[PDB]
Amino acid sequence: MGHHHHHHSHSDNNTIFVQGLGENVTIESVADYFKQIGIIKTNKKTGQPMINLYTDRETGKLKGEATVSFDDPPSAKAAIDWFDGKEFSGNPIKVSFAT
Repeated sequence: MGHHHHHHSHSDNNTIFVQGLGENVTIESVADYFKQIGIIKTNKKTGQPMINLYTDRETGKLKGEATVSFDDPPSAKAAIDWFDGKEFSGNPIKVSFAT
């Protein structure tokens, strides 16, 4: 690794890493907020949209982070550009790619 990188093109993947959602956050809360941008992936065995909520190790409460798998990478990227710096539930979220 170094200062200059060979893959100069930007890898827009279909899963995003969101921060600062709140201690009160659900899979379907993140899904129903991000749905306005595009279609989010969904596991049918659980019946929930593919979103992994980060829970804290010592406190056992929600950290306010989640990984949101969209069906399309342009939808994943658009959700970042749109929701980065916006309030999820009174909390200003910081949205990035899950990489």
